[PDB]
Amino acid sequence: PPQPRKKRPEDFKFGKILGEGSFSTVVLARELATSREYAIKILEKRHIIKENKVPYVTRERDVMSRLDHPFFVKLYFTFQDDEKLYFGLSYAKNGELLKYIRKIGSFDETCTRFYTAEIVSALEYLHGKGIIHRDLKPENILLNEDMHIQITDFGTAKVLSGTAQYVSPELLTEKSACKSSDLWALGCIIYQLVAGLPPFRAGNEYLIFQKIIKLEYDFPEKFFPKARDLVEKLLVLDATKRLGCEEMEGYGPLKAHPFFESVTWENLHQQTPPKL
Ligand SMILES: C[C@@H]1C[C@@H](NC(=O)OC(C)(C)C)CN(c2cc(-c3ccc4c(N)[nH]nc4c3)nc(N)n2)C1
Repeated sequence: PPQPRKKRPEDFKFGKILGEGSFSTVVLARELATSREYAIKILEKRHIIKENKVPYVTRERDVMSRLDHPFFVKLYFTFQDDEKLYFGLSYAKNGELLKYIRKIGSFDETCTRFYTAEIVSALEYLHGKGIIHRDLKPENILLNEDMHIQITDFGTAKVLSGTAQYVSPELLTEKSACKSSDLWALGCIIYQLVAGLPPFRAGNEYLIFQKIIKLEYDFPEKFFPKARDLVEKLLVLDATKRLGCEEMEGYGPLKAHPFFESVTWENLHQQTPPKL
């Protein structure tokens, strides 16, 4: 089945910068023929070769192409010119989940519940494909125009067959990740929605890591009891004992947790999100 001919830079009107890393930049672009907006990731080939990042770039192109689900940023197309690679990605108009955390301070139980539920539902899909994110965080959990999540940033994903504050203990005591690594990250993110801050904080990276391996953190007095219980079943040193992992029999027990009592799991992206 014939695909549309290769696109090129001149097919777009480029606008503002949407995101920045030291090897790539995401720019908003409007396709002239359609007036559609895309988030185009631009990568300079020479810099990526120089910095030995080719495996990461390929990894992301491969992963983001196979993902077909509303809670994931989609890769629509790729092209390149003499110097640059272009990835046409979903444009998540409302930006980072991190922004909303900073904006409103900390979520109420209704919003925490709904967004956690979406995240859990996205991970179930992802893990179902034998893919592990490895760098899940509020920065790359984006929000669509409709205020549903869209997860992105897959260069560091692992196909089976990170950021200091969200790093799992196994990554510090063995250097080997699994699906439970994502579930640990999830426990950190839930904590952050409720409290307004990540669980493991310190003056520098070394001190942060030191806290992780000791499981040194605690709950504010004001912290939804059932959310606290859930977090405590995710933030567990033993990776095989995190709710949701294969050795704990997967996503059934996770979705059945009392914190999610009122959630309808089947059609989350069709539900109207709670107002922030
Ligand atoms: C830009 C930084 C660094 C980057 N790191 C990288 O490319 O690392 C390599 C090793 C070179 C592969 C990962 N970044 C991203 C960022 C976005 C993104 C950002 C905003 C968006 C919006 N508003 N709509 N859509 C969006 C997609 N999407 C992906 N996929 N990645 C974040």
